Amino acid sequence: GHSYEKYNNWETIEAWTKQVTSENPDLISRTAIGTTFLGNNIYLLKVGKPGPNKPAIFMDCGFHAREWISHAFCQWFVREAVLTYGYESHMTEFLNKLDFYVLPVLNIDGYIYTWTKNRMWRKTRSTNAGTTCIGTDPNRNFDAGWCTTGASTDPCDETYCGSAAESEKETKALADFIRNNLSSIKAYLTIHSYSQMILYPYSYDYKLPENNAELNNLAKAAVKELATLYGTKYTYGPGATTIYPAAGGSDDWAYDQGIKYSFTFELRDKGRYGFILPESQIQATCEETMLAIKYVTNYVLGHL
Ligand SMILES: N=C(N)NCCC[C@H](NS(N)(=O)=O)C(=O)O
Ligand SMILES: [Zn+2]
Ligand SMILES: [Zn+2]
Repeated sequence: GHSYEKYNNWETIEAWTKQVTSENPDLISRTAIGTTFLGNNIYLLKVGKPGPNKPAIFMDCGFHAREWISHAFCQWFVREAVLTYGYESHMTEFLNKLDFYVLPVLNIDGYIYTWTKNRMWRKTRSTNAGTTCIGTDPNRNFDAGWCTTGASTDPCDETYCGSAAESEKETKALADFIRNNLSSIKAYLTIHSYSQMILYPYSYDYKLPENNAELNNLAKAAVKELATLYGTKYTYGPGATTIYPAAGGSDDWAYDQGIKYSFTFELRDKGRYGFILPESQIQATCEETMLAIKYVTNYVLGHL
């Protein structure tokens, strides 16, 4: 049984992608953008009412296997779209005018592994030459100052960059999709945990994007909007100085493709529970996060 207020295993999320699509044909379609190392279909939901020449926002969750609140959030976003479409003015406008691509779990193989073997797994589950150590950090595997700062060359390490940029089937699949849809995708949102942040480029070097002032102001406003609900405090800014320098991330890569609004979200908490955020916090976390995501969406829609 699927529930939006619990963490759902992959079999359940997969079945949910099929069911939520079938139940909402005028709002949702489903495709597979590729397969994981283990051969699992990487599902993508396109959320929006059909219309001509629609811009798009792309959002993924579940890069990192143990960040279960991320996976829960993508599901919550779709929950909100289907529940409130027609009833609530902003969500209705968003879905009438834009498409949202929601990739509920990128690193499916790692997610399954966190359910079956090791709750604290981070990386993919692919093999590495010359060692029995498993996996690549998908957020160190993009062509963005690849494998320099904040990324490890050691396959046994948690920030292993991989054998080459896009070596992983999952990150190749994501990069291919974004490249193939570059003319329509106006914003890229990538959901992680924890530490309560809205981050924008750059992380791969200490340098700033040309629209730094715009991104800074937008992140600042989205943080303030998030805080209105429960008082949850987020920090914000360029990744390198706001969290740490780290190369090969998808946010920086997407920005360097020309996607001008590119954000990494770090959801709750600030370390009390860390990755093992209790299910009792799913609702509040997702509801406040919705406010920030909708704020960014409204900004994008209003500044085309
Ligand atoms: N480093 C880039 N490009 N963006 C920020 C990503 C932050 C993210 N933090 S986490 N979820 O603790 O692993 C990461 O290090 O990949
Ligand atoms: Zn993460
Ligand atoms: Zn709600």
